[PDB]
Order: sequence, then structure tokens, then C-alpha cells
Amino acid sequence: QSRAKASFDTRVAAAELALNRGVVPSFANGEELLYRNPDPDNTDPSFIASFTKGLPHDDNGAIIDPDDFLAFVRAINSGDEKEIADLTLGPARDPETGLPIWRSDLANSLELEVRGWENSSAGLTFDLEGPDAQSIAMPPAPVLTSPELVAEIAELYLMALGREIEFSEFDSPKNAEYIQFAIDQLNGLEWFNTPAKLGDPPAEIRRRRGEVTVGNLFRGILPGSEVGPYLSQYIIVGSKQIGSATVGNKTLVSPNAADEFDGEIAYGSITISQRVRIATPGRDFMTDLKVFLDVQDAADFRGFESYEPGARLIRTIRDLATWVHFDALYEAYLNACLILLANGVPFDPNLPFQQEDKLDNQDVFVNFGSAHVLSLVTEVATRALKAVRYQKFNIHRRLRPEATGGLISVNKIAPQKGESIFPEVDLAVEELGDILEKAEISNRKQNIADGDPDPDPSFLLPMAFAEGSPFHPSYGSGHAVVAGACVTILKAFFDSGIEIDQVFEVDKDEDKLVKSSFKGTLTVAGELNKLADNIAIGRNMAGVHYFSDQFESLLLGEQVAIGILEEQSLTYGENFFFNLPKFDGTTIQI
Amino acid sequence: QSRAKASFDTRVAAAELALNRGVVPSFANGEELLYRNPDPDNTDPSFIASFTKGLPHDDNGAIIDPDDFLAFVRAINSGDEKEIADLTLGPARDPETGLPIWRSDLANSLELEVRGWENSSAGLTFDLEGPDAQSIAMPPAPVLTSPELVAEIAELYLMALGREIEFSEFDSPKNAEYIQFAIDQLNGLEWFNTPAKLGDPPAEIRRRRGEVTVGNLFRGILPGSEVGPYLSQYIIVGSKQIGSATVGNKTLVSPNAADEFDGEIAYGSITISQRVRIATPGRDFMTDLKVFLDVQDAADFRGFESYEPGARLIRTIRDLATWVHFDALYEAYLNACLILLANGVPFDPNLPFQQEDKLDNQDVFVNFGSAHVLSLVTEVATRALKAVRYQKFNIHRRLRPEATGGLISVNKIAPQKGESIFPEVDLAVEELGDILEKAEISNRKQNIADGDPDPDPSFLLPMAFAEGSPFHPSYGSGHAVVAGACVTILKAFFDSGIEIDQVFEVDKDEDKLVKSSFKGTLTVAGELNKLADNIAIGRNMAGVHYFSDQFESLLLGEQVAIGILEEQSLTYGENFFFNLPKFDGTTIQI
Ligand SMILES: [Ca+2]
Ligand SMILES: [Ca+2]
Repeated sequence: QSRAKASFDTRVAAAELALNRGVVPSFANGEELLYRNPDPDNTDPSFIASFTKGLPHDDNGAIIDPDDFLAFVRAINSGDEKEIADLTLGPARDPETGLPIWRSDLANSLELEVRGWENSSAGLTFDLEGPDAQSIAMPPAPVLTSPELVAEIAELYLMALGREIEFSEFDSPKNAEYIQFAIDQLNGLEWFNTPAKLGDPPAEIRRRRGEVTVGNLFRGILPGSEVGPYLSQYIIVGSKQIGSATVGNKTLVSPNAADEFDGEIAYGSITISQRVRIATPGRDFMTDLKVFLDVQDAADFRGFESYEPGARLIRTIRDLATWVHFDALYEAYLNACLILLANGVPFDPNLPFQQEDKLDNQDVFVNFGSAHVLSLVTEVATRALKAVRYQKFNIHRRLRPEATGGLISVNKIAPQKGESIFPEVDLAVEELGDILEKAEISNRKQNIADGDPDPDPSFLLPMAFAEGSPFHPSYGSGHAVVAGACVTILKAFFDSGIEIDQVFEVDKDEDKLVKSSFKGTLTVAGELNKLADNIAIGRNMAGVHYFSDQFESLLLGEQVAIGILEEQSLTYGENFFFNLPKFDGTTIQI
Repeated sequence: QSRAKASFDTRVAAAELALNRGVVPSFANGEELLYRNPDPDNTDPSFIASFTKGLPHDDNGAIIDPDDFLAFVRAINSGDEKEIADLTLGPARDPETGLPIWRSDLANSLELEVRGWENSSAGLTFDLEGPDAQSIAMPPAPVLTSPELVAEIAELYLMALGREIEFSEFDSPKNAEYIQFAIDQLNGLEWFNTPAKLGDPPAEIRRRRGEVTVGNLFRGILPGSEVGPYLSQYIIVGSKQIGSATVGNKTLVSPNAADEFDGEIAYGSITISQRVRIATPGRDFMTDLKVFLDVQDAADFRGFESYEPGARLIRTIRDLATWVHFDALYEAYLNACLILLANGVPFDPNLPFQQEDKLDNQDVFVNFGSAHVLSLVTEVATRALKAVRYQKFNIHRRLRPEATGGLISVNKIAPQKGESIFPEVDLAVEELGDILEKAEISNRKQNIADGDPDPDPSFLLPMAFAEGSPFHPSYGSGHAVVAGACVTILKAFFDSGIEIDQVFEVDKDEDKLVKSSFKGTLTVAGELNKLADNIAIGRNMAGVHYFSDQFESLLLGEQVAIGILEEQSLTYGENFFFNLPKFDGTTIQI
């Protein structure tokens, strides 16, 4: 037939393949309407567990008008520009200046404007390649009263309290007090110490972490993530630099070969420096109730974080949080791909033309080569983002961990003033005694630093970012869905089973890479999974995500990437398949 | 209907949009069969103008067996892995060692193996988004006997002789001798001093450059590349670093704000250094006939280039050649997009949700925001690559400029030995006597440096890369098709009419960015077109592409990008369009 007709038929076949995968129904946890207004004469839902950031809130962190949230949900489901614009975003405005009236003096003195919701209807956006955003479902998010949410808040608060703690020094004596405190606190939670029960949903079983040790503290459950150093090699190490190539028998060494261990990626003929901008140590955000409420009322605090001069390789938890703050969508993965290409990590052996050219007579650049994997790793990201945007806005609308911390703080402060509010987080508040006391001490220190000589006690989750979380619900995670999708693309495309000869850790004292003491072997697949969950738990480290968000959106991203790979496999006449090890330990051939 | 049905219908509508765009026929120049074997007894095609790299060649640069090239074309058109593997790639191999017998002692001493054709059948690959690779055609390439090809190889040789000349010193007295030589030599050519005649095909009229001046020497003809400094801002300057944001009334300044003028793009929380690896100045490649013939016989010389320690902003022509040597597919454009996002260059105002959030109540990250444009600019690249691979291998199969220079060198050496071969390039040889003798002098210096005390005279085109061109025909250009596609994506997505306040140039003396002496204004569209031209002409500066290849593949890439934008616009229910200025000066709304 005609080439144009063949192309149309291939595209229609890809669309049909997407259609026949079927739509997995997306069930939420029912938190949206199950929590009601505590006022006896008000039977309206409180929407405390729902993402209500941007909607006006009362002094306790709940929305004054549930109709605002209902209009927000209607705008999410419709996607119309006008209906979104008709939403009430932020607090009441000044009649004269037109500026929103902020509770915190900081947001008022800055004359902060409101910030809109980030792509509330991107989940309604179709995609021409890969699964539809609404065809793949995440499991219901943990409920506020569940031990899973309590453990997620505990781990979030422990990371927030341990932001200035180096990854290479998790087992170091200097951090031992905090690390043992966090391990004991997590192991004192039903979610971690008690295993999953029979009859629980399979996803809840899969994402339930066991006993928390220093080896797996703040680590993901992806294979190869608890094994080796914390940070993936591709997030801290550079790559074989330009000029370090094997030409026939002689092996030319690049004059800049030290840049590989200096965290410099061979980005074409220029370099990507793996060193991250140093956010100011010990400077948490959204630790004061007024500032937190303003941020919940859409106070545009973006870019208000201060940074130290220069850049350094990710050493502290705050460094990883800063890294995931600004990463350009697929940046972690794109950098991982660039390292793998520059390091000469072989593509998947089942890809065509991967043999020596004396055998196949074919280099691979456009198809099954560097350009192919770069394009796939950077194009899976937006499809995964659309899927996760659907999950965030249209299905779950889960409140961000800062909002959960606000509920916890208000609930804990209520007995001080003699009242009681948010019994839905009572189990979390009682379970996390010492965690919340340490968080209160750190928050009081931060609020004194902010300029309050005698701040009210605050148990808010310390935020690594001034704006806190982005303006989207926490379930799922855009960063972790892109992590899952892009790392799946890389593991399928590259020889993911290739062992990594040199395992590096960031030095304990100096901003440099040192040969890690890890005596085991790290695979490319394991280190890519480690990179994916490094991004995911960096989002957790910022206080913007719970662990279940990260794991389930990593699974969603893997589904996105697998679907995209199946649809692209119809476009190649070459006899080949991608050898993709999934996050559950199995391998799918695409 | 259902969401799955709506998604399938949207994808089918995009496929129908691709199909209904039609397939413009791809015509070649007929050079494949119009040049015949000079032997009276042999009436087979010589294939001298055809891309014959990797097939065995005689001592004069032509293939020994035209059946080898015919099998190569059959393998290109079929795409079968086994049929490509059956192609005779490289010269005869050693029976005892299995290694090919290289003519040059350099390739034999290196024990060089063969390099295969880089995706000789990637043009048969279909695509799920945008035009099919074969649905869009480039015009026929200039013939070896055309004045256009003479001017092309002339500017190629002038770039090769001018590889050590700084872009900021084109109008400087220290380079004035060579610059005036190049200007007078180009203006002495029919292609430049004579305008296009009536009746010429419109593509040749459009791509015919006028009088060569210092202000447009080695420059493209896209709108915005001939005005201002030579290098685009997006290839030399950095971007607003992390921490240099405006939060309400106050304007926080990044402590690393000097990195913006130090060529450090804010790549999320880490930095992309715009400093290119410094290839050894003066070291050209394939200046000796034996090494050149080995490279034509697929000598795997990749990575054999030497580099100076460190990195620097692109100053010399060789720096741009080195930059386009290894650039990761969409790297120039991805970096341009990162600069535009970090600099806060607004997206297209016709995109939705671009107003202040007090008006639209919507941020843009996944759709119509940073993630959207990054994904688009990286996904258009592989589709443009497939289209250009079709153009290269299945349609045009045009010989690389190194092959043209080899024909020229053999034709010029033939009268020295009493013979006469390649009369097809006689017009080029006679029109370029001054340039060819300058190139012979430079080639003699290079060959003495290579280790030949008294090398034979050589008029080979000096190559910036040790392997010379990639294993692909020159018409079209993957780099320039990706430039066209990605710059089109960026100009559509970003407000391309926005004028850049700060115009920088690489300092004449120090490796740094001084304020350019350009008193006019530069726009984002103009600078992106300049970036595309920088990439395309940098491929020319390597000696791997002709100018017409670059320009027509830039047009092909613009077509690819417009197609992809038109397809992807059906995935959005938002009322919007991309305001895309084209390379022809018109604007299309998508
Ligand atoms: Ca191969
Ligand atoms: Ca907006």
C-alpha cells in the first residue's frame, strides 16, 4: 500500500493498541466527602483531606466555603478557561489596591499576589502516543486516619528535621542520634513494624515498607534502591568526557577525564555540572501558621528561597530537595541517559544493530541509538505528567503534606486553647509525639529566625521550598511519575543489567566524589531505580509528597512508559524488542 | 462518548491530519546514475556524487564495484537487518586477523575496524506524531557541475581554512587578510555575485545567497541570523540562575547571578556550562589521501580527535564545529529553551493561562508551560531525524563534502600524473584555484604534522572531525533538521517577538562574555533562528555539510515541527494557538 496509508495505519494501530489496554477505573479513598464540617448546624464537607490550596481558608486551615472547592472540582472536570478563571483563588482582595489581603505580615509586606493551580485540567488533555491520561489508575490514596498516612507524615517530618544531614553520613556517629531517633520512631509505627494483613489491597501491600534501618532509611522500595549508597550514581557522578574514546587499539584519555569524577556530564561538547545549588542550610519554610495559611491561600512565594554562593554535589537531604525543586521535568533522567551514553553503557542487546559494525554494518543514532533514547526519555515525561495530572486533579485531589501538617498542627494546638479540631488527624498527632515535639522546636527556631521573638507553638511540616508544594494535589507525583516513566525508558533501552564498575559517594568532608565503601555490585537498572526514587524521595524531602504518592506514581510512570514503548514498537520494521525490567521484579519484552 | 473512545478518536484525527497533509514527491538531482565510469569498456555508474562512504573505493575515491552501492540502496529501501548485514562494508579484510586492510598506515597501526551506516533505514520508520518521514520532501540537491555546489565547497574550504578564526574577530584586522580572501573568493563565484534567474526552482532561488560581506560571511539566511553577533545568545550566554527571582515587590538576586554572564544555564537546580570542549587548534583531519580513502572505506576514526584541557565559550569556527560534533540531538535547543524559561521569556501570549494568576487562576507547567515546551522541543527532534534520514538514504544519497573534496583533490592531482579523472568537478576545481592552493598548503602542514615528511599535494577538504562526516549522506542534515524543528517549536511556544535586552558576544581576548557592539535589537525568534543557523553552519564548519543541505533540512525540520504542532493541537480542549513565525517570514497559527 501507500507509504502515507501505511503511516496512517500504523498510527491507527497504535491508537487501537492503546484502546485495547482498557481503562483501569480510578478509585479515590473517599476522603473528599467523608470528613464533614465540625459545626453542628453545618453538614457540608470540610474538605480537609482534599487539595484546597488556593481556595480561601479560615484560621484553622480549612476552607470557609465548600462551594469554592466544588467549583474548583467542576473546573477541573470541565477544563474551560472561563470556568477556571471564575474560581475564587486566594483570599479576599483589598478593594482599593486590588491586592489579596494576607494573614502573614511577610506576604503582605512583599505585596504577594496569588498563584494559580498548575494545570488543573492537563489530565483531560489527550495524547497522540502512549496511554491516555485517564486510562491508567492509581490505587486510592491513604486516608488521614490510616496508619499509612501517619507513617508518611512521620517520615516526612523526620526528613524535614534531618534536612541538614549528609547522605554519606546517615550511619556516621555525628548524625547517629537523629538517625536512631528516626529509625525508632518509624519502627514504632504500625505501618512499618506490623506487616500488611491478608485482604488488604494489593497496592497497599506492595507499598508497605517493613522494618526501617539505616540502610533503607528514607529509601524507596524499587529494586537496587536499598542496595549501595543513597544517591544514584547518575545524580552525583559525571561521565566519560569528550576525548576519552577507544579508537581501534589505542585508548585516548580525555584531558578533562577528571570531570567524570568531578560530577561533570559530557553533554555533547559542553558539560552538565551535577553540582546542585546550595539552598540556605537550616532555613525551613511555612513553619509559621500565618505564612502557611497564606501559602494555602495561594500566596506566590515562588523564588523566595535563599541560596548559598556556588554549587555542590548533593550531600545533604536539603540538597536533594533543592535538586528536585527546579529539575527541568526529565532532567535527572536525561542526565542519567547522557551519562550512560558517554560512559558507553551498551543499549539493550535485543535492540538491532548493537553488534560491532563489522557484523551488522549499521551504527545506531536515530533509531535504537543515542538520539532515540534521548527522545524517548524526554517524550515519555509529558505523557506521564498528563496521566499524573488526571490522577491529581480529577480522581484523588489529595492534600499536600504541608496541608496535612497544618491539620496536625492545628489539632495539636487546639487543646492548648481548650478547643478541639481535626480529630481525623488525632491518631497521627498522638502517634507522633516526639516527632512533633522536635518539629515544634525546629519550627519555633525558624519562626524566631523569620522575625518573631515569641512565636506561637507550631507543628507545621517544615518546608524546603518557600512556596511549599506546587499548586497541584499530592497524589500522584509529577516528579515521581516522570521518574518512573523515564527510568523505565532508560532501563528498557539500555542494557539495564550492566554492572557499574565504579560506585561513588559524595565525600564526607569535601565537595567531591570518593569511591564508596559498598563492596557489592550495582547494576544500571538498580542505579536507575535508585535515581527515580532519589527524585521521588527528594520530593518527599521537600515536604511536598508522601511516600505512597511517590511509589504509586512511579508505578504509573512505568505504565506510561511501557504503553509508549508498545505503541512505538509498531513504528519499527526491525526485528527487536526492549528488555524492560519492571519495578515489581518482572521483565516485559517490548 | 467514552474517554478511551475520545482518545482513540483524537489520535485517529491526528493520523488523518497527517494523511491529509499529502505526500509531496521527493525528487533527487539524478547525480546517482548520470555520472558514469570513465573507462570506455565500463558503462556502469561511477556513483561519485552518491554517498558511497563505507563501500570499498579505488585509489581515486570512486567505488570499485557499483553493485556494492546498488546493494546498499536496496538495503536502504528494504530496511532488513540481514540484508544490511550482507552489505560489503569497508575494504578487504585480513584472512588471518579478520581486520580490514587500510590504505593509510595510520588506520592500520590503530587496528581500526569499520563503522556502519548510521541508521540507513531510519527513514522507513513510521511515527505516531507529526508528518511521516516520507511525506515531506526536500528539493533536489545541487549537482556537482552546478555553480551552487562550487560555492558550497568553496565556503566549506574557506571555513576549514578559517577554523582558527574567532567569531568576534571576523571584522578584525588580525583576521582581515583571510576574511577579505574568503569574501572576494565567494563574491567571485557565480552563485553569489549572480542572482537567481527566472525559471529556476523556487527552492534554489530561496536558498541562493547574495553578495558575501563580513556581516553575513558564513551566516545563514533565516530571518535573524545575519543581524547582530554571529553566535546566537542561546549558545554562549547562560540564564537567570536559581535565586534570581521576583517575589512580590522584592527582587531577589541569585548569589550566582554572574553565572548568567559566565555561560551557565540554570539547568533546574544544577548548571549547564555553555563552554565547549577545546579541540586542538590547527589539527584538521582527512587531509591525506590514504587516510581519507580509509575513512571513505569506513575507517572507525571516531574519538580520534585531540582536545585541549578545560572548556571555553565558542570563539573560533573550530569551537562551533566541536560543539556540533557531539551535541546530544536537541541539546542546542533544549539549552535555548532552558535559557528562555530561566530568563523568564514569556510563552506565546495566545497560549492559555499565560496571564497573571489573579486573572486566569492557572499556572502552566504540564500544558503550555515549561514541561510542555521542553517535551515538545525534545520530541520533535527524533521525528525530524526520521524525515531527514529518509531524505539522506532513500532519496538523495548525496556525497558528503569530504567526498566532494576528495573528488576535487583527485581531479586536481590527475594532471600532475598526466591523467584526468572526475571532469564533473572541473568547474569547481577551476573556480577555486586560490582556495584550493591555500587548502593544499594547509593540508601539507597538517600531513607533515601527521608524520609525513614529504606528503603528496592534497586538496582534500580539511575536516574538524577525525572520522569526518557521520555515516550518512549529506542531504539532508540531521543536525539542521533538528535545528529547524526545535527552533520552530521554541518560536511557536515562546513569545518569539520578545526583544532581548542584553546582547552578548565572546570577548576577543578573554574567554568571557562582553557586551556586543550591536546597537540594534535582537528578538527571541531572531536569536533562535541564529541558533539554528549556528548549528547548521557549524556542521558546515566541520566540513560535513553543504550550505544548501543545511538550509533545506532546516526547512524540512520546520515542516516537521509545524506538523507535530498541528497534530498535538487536537489533544487540547483549551482555546489557544501557537503563533509560529516561519523561516520564510510568514506566521502560521497552530
Ligand atoms: Ca552496530
Ligand atoms: Ca496564568
